[PDB]
Formats: sequence, structure tokens, C-alpha cells
Amino acid sequence: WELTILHTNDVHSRLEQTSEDSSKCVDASRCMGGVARLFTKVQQIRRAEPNVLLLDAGDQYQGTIWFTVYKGAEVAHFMNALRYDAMALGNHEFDNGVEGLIEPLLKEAKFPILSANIKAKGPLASQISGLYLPYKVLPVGDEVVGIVGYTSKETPFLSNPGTNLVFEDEITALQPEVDKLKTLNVNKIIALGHSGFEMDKLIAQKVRGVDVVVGGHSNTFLYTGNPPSKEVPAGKYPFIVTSDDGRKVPVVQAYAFGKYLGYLKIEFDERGNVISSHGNPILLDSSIPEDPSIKADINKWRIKLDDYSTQELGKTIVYLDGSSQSCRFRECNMGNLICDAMINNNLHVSMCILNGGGIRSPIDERNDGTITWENLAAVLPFGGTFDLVQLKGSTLKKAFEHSVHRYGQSTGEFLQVGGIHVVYDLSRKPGDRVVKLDVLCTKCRVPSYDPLKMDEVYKVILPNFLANGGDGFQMIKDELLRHDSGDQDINVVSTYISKMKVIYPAVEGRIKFS
Amino acid sequence: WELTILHTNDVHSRLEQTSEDSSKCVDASRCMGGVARLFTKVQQIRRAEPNVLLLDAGDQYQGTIWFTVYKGAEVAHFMNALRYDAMALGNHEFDNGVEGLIEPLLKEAKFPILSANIKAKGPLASQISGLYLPYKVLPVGDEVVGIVGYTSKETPFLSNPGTNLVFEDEITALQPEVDKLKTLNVNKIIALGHSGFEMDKLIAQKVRGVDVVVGGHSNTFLYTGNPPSKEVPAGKYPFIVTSDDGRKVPVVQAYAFGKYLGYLKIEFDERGNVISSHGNPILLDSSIPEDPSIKADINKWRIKLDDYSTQELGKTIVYLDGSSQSCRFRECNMGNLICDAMINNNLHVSMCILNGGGIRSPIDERNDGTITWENLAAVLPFGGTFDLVQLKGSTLKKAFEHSVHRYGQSTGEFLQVGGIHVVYDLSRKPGDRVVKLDVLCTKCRVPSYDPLKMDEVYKVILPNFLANGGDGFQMIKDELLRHDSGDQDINVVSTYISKMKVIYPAVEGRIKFS
Ligand SMILES: C[C@H](Nc1cc(Cl)nc2c1cnn2[C@@H]1O[C@H](COP(=O)(O)CP(=O)(O)O)[C@@H](O)[C@H]1O)c1ccccc1F
Ligand SMILES: C[C@H](Nc1cc(Cl)nc2c1cnn2[C@@H]1O[C@H](COP(=O)(O)CP(=O)(O)O)[C@@H](O)[C@H]1O)c1ccccc1F
Ligand SMILES: [Ca+2]
Ligand SMILES: [Ca+2]
Ligand SMILES: [Zn+2]
Ligand SMILES: [Zn+2]
Ligand SMILES: [Zn+2]
Ligand SMILES: [Zn+2]
Repeated sequence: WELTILHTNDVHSRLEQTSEDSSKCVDASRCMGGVARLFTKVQQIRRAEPNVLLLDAGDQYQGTIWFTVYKGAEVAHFMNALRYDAMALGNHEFDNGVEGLIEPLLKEAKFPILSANIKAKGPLASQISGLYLPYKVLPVGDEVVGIVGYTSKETPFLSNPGTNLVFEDEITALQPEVDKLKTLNVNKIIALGHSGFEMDKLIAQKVRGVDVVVGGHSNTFLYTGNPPSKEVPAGKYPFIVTSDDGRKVPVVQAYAFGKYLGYLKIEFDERGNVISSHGNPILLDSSIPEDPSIKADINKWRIKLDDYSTQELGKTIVYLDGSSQSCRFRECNMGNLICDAMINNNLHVSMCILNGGGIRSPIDERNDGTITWENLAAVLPFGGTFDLVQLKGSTLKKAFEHSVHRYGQSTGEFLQVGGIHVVYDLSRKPGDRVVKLDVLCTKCRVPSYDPLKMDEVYKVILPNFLANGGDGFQMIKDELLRHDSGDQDINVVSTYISKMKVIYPAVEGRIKFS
Repeated sequence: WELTILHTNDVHSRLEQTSEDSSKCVDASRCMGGVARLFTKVQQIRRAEPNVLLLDAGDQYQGTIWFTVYKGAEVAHFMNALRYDAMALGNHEFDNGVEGLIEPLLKEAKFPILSANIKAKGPLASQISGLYLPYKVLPVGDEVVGIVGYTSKETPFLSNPGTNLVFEDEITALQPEVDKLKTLNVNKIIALGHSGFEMDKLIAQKVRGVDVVVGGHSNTFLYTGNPPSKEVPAGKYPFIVTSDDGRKVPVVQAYAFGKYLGYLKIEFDERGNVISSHGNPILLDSSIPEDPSIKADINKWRIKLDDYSTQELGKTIVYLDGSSQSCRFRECNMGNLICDAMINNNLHVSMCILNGGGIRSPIDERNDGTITWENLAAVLPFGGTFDLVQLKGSTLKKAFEHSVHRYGQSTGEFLQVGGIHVVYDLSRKPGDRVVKLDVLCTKCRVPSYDPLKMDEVYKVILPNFLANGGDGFQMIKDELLRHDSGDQDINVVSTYISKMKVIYPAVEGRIKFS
């Protein structure tokens, strides 16, 4: 018995087709993804294959003006029109709190929403009871497939789920749920969730009875053969894990932003054993036409969003690189721009630090360089604040050592800077990679760069996320000597662009490697 | 017979008292120089000494809003009120051409104006005949003192004297004039002129009959003992040169901007031989009160100049270091600001070069950081243009080697930059001191720094002065592949400050030493 699993993850409000880098579609002839194109491809596979499941591994929430305005109502609506079979909750599904998850999505989805390791307590338990489920048994032709969900244990430190939700260890919460399915004679079981590729491999290894793992959270691109675009595969598709009980368990993920439709075909025997599996994610490029019905419905919902692109804030004559392959690995000019807007809005305060993972989109300059509220909303969608903090020289040095402690994994903690000249030597031991750290003086008439002093104290502008110890910056939350709340992140950057009129940030050598 | 020589040079329109750095007087209690303070001190010496000569060694012209507006009429007027005895022509006396020298100064001075090496030809010879003289024999008590003038041979490459004035070698033109004085039995001879300290020493050495050399042009500070301010002496005051005929010839200079009054007492015998000489420049600080009559006359002329300080263009929160001890020796933030205004006014063009000698004043930030047209007029008083030029990588490298070829002499050719990261190793041979030269790409979507290529061509914004081979940049004039005239220097910087509203340029590492 053959099963076709179609899967998306980390779509992040890319409801309309996008540029190849996932920013706003400017050149329509080479645009990618979007729910209208996704619908065409799914439909084509549903005609060809009898046993199809369309799954989402979370993080449909947050990313573009679509979510800023519609707050998840667009997610429920367009996921229903695509006839998704199930969805696992991701961390961004808690961004507007539990109320922002319950009212627009949990109450409006025509498909089960899953998570087995999320436990509700206190006054919330009675309110959220049954709105999400640990698992769902789905009829697929003449058989049944059991789907178990899971969500990142790190959600309380990444989002706003509130104090009445407990995020348990995925493996500990999944085993009794999979055990329960085996007793109801469900012999085909998919673990669908949002904890990242490393957790996905461990669940494949440790949770007895799991046949396939469909994941997300780490924007993992997997491919067999020659990749069709910019994305470099982290492994073969499917990634095979040998479980502790000796089974070959396929592990799948499909990057992010709706650029690819994950596609895996599994051959099961009558007892639910996996004989074989094969596939690859499908590039949703311009060769696949957008569905007309879905596009016309998208264009209806698009009307209300047009007042966020009517006003021109300013222009860029440079590509504004807010891509994760740049901003999580080296100095990126989107990072320099945002840090220059942070220092400019506060002017003394000479220094800025900004987690690269907080930059969520590039901005393309070819649209006659137009920067709208819509372009900026994709770069900074969280609605955070840029705060002033007082730090020891020693604390700041620990922060920069933390910035590169596990360098090479596309982790969000890599810092973009302003008024700081840092030099890293990656050949050195974690916690000892900063070889040079020069800072801009504040107690001088002519600002210039001098080596940071451990026994000195400095004023730093940074996101409140970092001031509260986000991204593992425990030393900042713990060791800060003063904290003042600042202005709204998007307004800081918007005011600066308007002031400059035309912007051209460069990669200047604020961050170097030795 | 004892003679007191009081002398000024390179006053450069500092008619009013200034800050210690020679910019606008903000804190009156610690202000310096000015013609009112100069008058008090001269008067005090005239009461004490019977044989006094008040001399000016040129460059009274150009420097502040006083010259921009009054065009030399203020020079004639205030030099007359101070009762100067003679003045040698400097290069800045030709800035408004010969017409701008003849009508406001040559026709209005109540004292002889001198230069023996300037020869008029063509239709100009009959117009300027007798308006300036090669020498003047002056009665001083019961004796006569002969004063011979000279002007820098480099004036045609520094100013606008036109095509009808020939600047001959100083020594060749001075000897027959001094010879003529010896025949009229003038046995006391002062060479007063504007060619710089190195020429002054050579004239002292080579021109037979010259008793003393009173110079200017090189802003040379000379002192015996412990200096009273920021200025570091280049030697003792007077600087002694032994002439080829065996005489001890004192050589004097008094820095610039009217901060010091040069003071030299010479003991002559009845035959005009110099027995002895001694003195030192006098710091014209707040301890010397400004003359009330002169101050009230200054305040009368000050009224018309107040409409250049009424409008606030913007604010600075940093000291804007346009001092020659910074801008001719290392990266200075006034240089970075002007280069950022040059690139901003033209935006591709990514690179800027600016001769440090072209920056003529700092701007102080303590006046609530106010930047007026008057502050800017002292920084950029020449009214030049910032032009676009196309240069070979090899040409640009030659220019940067020229920039530091004779480093250490406070020479104007040292370049301030924009979109360029240069590293110098001064321990190396002239013409081979550039060890690193990285430039900002133009043919890229994300601007970043890459090593300059010799066989590549680049668009550079620079002053027309440099595009015409000024400051010995013969390779720029000779090797440029394209030249386009730009916008007026002061307007470029003014428009940029207005756009920024608040400025804070730093010293960033655009220029480094290895
Ligand atoms: C302020 C707070 N949260 C944040 C503020 C800022 Cl400035 N950055 C943040 C977060 C959370 N994560 N991050 C970065 O995202 C990266 C992870 O991204 P990823 O690899 O693509 C996988 P993900 O898609 O699940 O995020 C982290 O490493 C962090 O750098 C919030 C408040 C209201 C709404 C939504 C919010 F998030
Ligand atoms: C454009 C042209 N000239 C110039 C334009 C620019 Cl951008 N810079 C210039 C000049 C001339 N000199 N300079 C710098 O001044 C330095 C010399 O200064 P100094 O040591 O203080 C002794 P100085 O007082 O006699 O100048 C030179 O080395 C050069 O760097 C002009 C046109 C109309 C009016 C007045 C002009 F000059
Ligand atoms: Ca099974
Ligand atoms: Ca003599
Ligand atoms: Zn995500
Ligand atoms: Zn996630
Ligand atoms: Zn001068
Ligand atoms: Zn001069």
C-alpha cells in the first residue's frame, strides 16, 4: 500500500508568490511559491495518486503584512481552500498569544491541529480543551494513518504562549500517544511537528512505532541528486535514521516560505512496515501556473493590504541583504542599516547589537528601489522594541563569544553590529573565538575606535528580545547593569529611511574573520 | 641701534578673536588673537620701544566670512587702523585674481605692499605698475631700514594670479634689489615674504646683505624655551642661519591665524651689522584685553556678516576636526564628513578623495552644536567644485603614494577619503608606502570592499583643484580617463548637513598606518 505525503513547513505568511529570496514578487515571470501555485501542484498529484496526505509542520503564522493585518484568519482560510489534512503547531502560532491562536486558527480550521507535548494548565485548561489534539487517525482510502504532533520545547523562549502552557520533552510525550495508536491497531504512524531537524532525527530514532517524521523549524533543505535552486541540501531526501528497534525511518523537511512542496512516497506492507520511500521537494517556480480560482481569492484579500504599499517611505539603490545565509554567517548590509537606524534614533549611545535571526527578509532594490511599510513588515514582523542597556566590557565579550559559539549551523544568535569592530578566529575553541573587539568611544569629542575594556561599562542599543536573554544570551539578562525600554523596531527603521530619503548601506568590515 | 620687529603672517581673515583652534569664538573668556587684541599688544610695545616696525608676511586674504563678504576691504581697513609698516604679498592675495587685489587692497593700503619676484607682463604691466613695489626704504627714528618683499613661486598652482604675472625665483630676484639698497647706503635690510620656512632659510643663506628674514606660508611656529600653547615649535626663535658670507641671520615666522604676534629685537651697530637678536612670538590670549576702539569698529563691520549665522543648517554632537595637525597626518572626521557629503550628493560613484590642506578650519560642537553658513565658510572658503573623474587603478595607487611621499611635513596633499580603505607603511620608501588599498564596488548589488585592481577604472569624486593636478597630483591631471564638473563645494556639504539634521562623523579606520 503506497502513501504520498505532500508537506509544507515554515511558510511564514508567504501566501502570495515571492521573489526567489522570498521577498515581495516584483518580476512576476520568475516568481515562486504562493498558495495558488501550491494548489495547482497538489491538485496535479491528487489526480495522479490515490493515497495523498497534505501536511503542514507549523509556522504558517508571522512573516508578511498578510499576518500583520489578518492575524491568522488568512492561514485558516487558505489552508482550508488547499484542503490540508493536518497541521502541527509551531512556535510562531503563539506569537499573538493563545487568544491569537484559538480565535483565528484553532476555531476556523477544517482539519485537525496537533501537538502531543503541549499541556494546558490553570484557567486555560478548560478554554483550550479539544481545540488542538495530541493525534488524529485519518482515513486514507481503505486504510487509516495515525498522525501525532509535537512543538518545540523552546517555544516559551521564542514566542508568547503565556504561563498556562507547559512544553514537555517531545520524545517523552510522543511515546504514550504512539503506544495508544498501536493498541487501536493503527499500524501506519506519521510524527508531524515543529522542533527542528536535530529533534526530528532523535524522534525517528527513539519513538517506537513512528514510521516517518515530517518536520520544520530549522528551514532544512533536503535533496537527492542535483538541487534545482540556490538552496544547498543539508542531506538526502528523505534523510534516513535507523531507529533503536532497527527500522529505516525517513525524515523529511521542505525548507521554508512555500518555495518547495515536500513530496514523499512510502511503500507500506499490510502490517504498516515501511518497505521503501523516495521523493524530493518540488520547486514551485513559474513553470507551474498559479491556480486561477485561488489567485482571484488571494487578489480579493490583497485589496485591504494595498494601503501598506501606497506610501513610499524611501528608496534603496542597493540590494538590502536580510537573507539568513548572510545575516547568520557574516556582516550583512540589512543588519548595518537597522543598527544605524537604532543609533540614529537614540542620538551618548555609540554601540548596537542585533541578532541576525531577528532579520526576517531581504528587500530588493529593482522596484525603482521603493521601500514601503509592507517591505519593512517582512524584515521586522515581531513588533519588538529597540532598548538601551548598560553592559560590562566582560559581559559584551561573553555575548560576542556566544554569537559564534556554535558557528556554522545558521543559528539566530549571530550578531549584526553598529559602532563595533569585531574580529573572530573560528579555528579557536568556543568561548575563545573573539580575537579583536574595538568599540566607538562615547567619552570623547571625536568618536574613534579603541579596544573594548573588560572593567568598563557601555550603553548598547539592542532588541528587547536580547535584553530578556533571548537566543541564549543569558549573560545579558543576568549581568546587565541597566535596562530602559525603547521605541518600536519597525518605526525606528521607518523614521530613519524617511530621513535618509535614499539609502545605500555597505558591508564595511564591522565583522571580520581571521 | 636696536630695532623691534613685530610681525604677523597667515592671519587668514581672523579679524575677530577666535577659539584656541582658530574657529569661531564661542567661549569669550578663553578666546585668542583678533586685530583688537593685536592692537593692544602692539600699542604696549610702541610705548616701551622707540624703533618699532609692524610687518605682515602675507595671506591676510581668505579664511572667514569677513573675506567672503568684504573681499579684502576689511584687510586694508583693519591693517591701516593697526598702522602696519609694510606687507609682503602672499598666494591668497591672488585668490580673487589681480582685480580682487588691486581694487580692495593695493589701492586702499596706507603702507607699502611688496614683492620683488612678481613681474607683470602684457596688458597688465601698465595697470599694476607701482601698486606694489620690490622694496621700500623706511625711516625708523634717526635711521633707515630697507624692506624687500617676495612671494611663493608656487602661487600660479595655488591661487588665481592670471596669465600676465610671472613668479621668478626668489633668490634671483632678491639679490639685485638688495644690491641696489647697498648702493643707496641702506645698511639695515629685512627680507619680508611668503614662500615658506625652507625658502626663508635659503634666502637667509644666499641673498648677500639680508640681515633678517620675516616669513610665512608654512604656518611655522618657532619658540625659545617652553611653548605657551598647543603649538609644538619647529625650532628656536629666531632660527639662525649662517649665510655663505659668514653672517648670523635670524629667520622668524609666527604660526598663523593671528594667535601670536612675532616679536624680535635686533641689535645693530652703526654699519648695519647684526650684533645680537632675541625674542619669541607673544600668545595673544584673554590676559591681553582687546582694544575698545578697535572692537567697536569690528562690531560695526560685524553687523552685515550676521545674516550668515542667522540660519541654522544643522547640528553636530561631535567636535568636527578640520585642524591641519589631524587632516594632514591621519583620518580626520571633518574629512570623512565632507567625503560623505560628496558621495551623497552624487547618488554609481562609490569613491571620494579630498586633499587635507583644502580643509581650512574645525567646527566646535559646544555652541549647542550649531552649524551656520559662517562655520562652513571657514572650512571651505575657496568656492571650488566637487567633480567626477574616471581613474585607472594604477593612477589611483600613484595618487595614494603621492599622498604620503614626503609624510611628516604638514603638507596639504595628504588625502581624506570616502569608500576607500587605505593602509600605509611609512617605514617603506617614498612611492612604495601603500601596503593595502581596498575600494567599495560599484558593479555589485551589495557594496563591499575589495582590493583595488591596477587594470580597472573607477569613478572618483574629488575637488576640481585635484582634477587640475593641484598639490603635485600630476598623475590625476595627466592620466584621468574622464572629467565632469560638479557642484559647489560649500553647497554640497551644506545640503548634506541640512538632510542629516544632526551629524556625528567618526574616525572609522578608512586610513590606517602599519
Ligand atoms: C520579540 C519576540 N521574539 C523574537 C524577537 C527577535 Cl528580535 N528575534 C527573534 C524572536 C524569536 N526568535 N527570534 C530569532 O529568530 C531566530 C529563529 O528563527 P528560525 O531559524 O527561522 C526558526 P523560527 O521561524 O521558528 O523563528 C532565533 O534564533 C532568533 O534570532 C516575539 C514577540 C512577538 C511576536 C513574535 C516574536 F517572535
Ligand atoms: C581652488 C583653488 N585652490 C585650492 C583648492 C583646494 Cl581644495 N585646496 C587648496 C587650494 C590651494 N591650496 N590648497 C590646499 O592648501 C594647502 C596649503 O595650505 P597651507 O600650508 O596652509 C599654505 P596656504 O595658506 O598659502 O594655502 C595646499 O597644500 C593644498 O592642499 C582656489 C580658488 C579660489 C580661491 C582660492 C583658492 F585657493
Ligand atoms: Ca508501522
Ligand atoms: Ca646690514
Ligand atoms: Zn519558522
Ligand atoms: Zn519555528
Ligand atoms: Zn596661508
Ligand atoms: Zn601661503
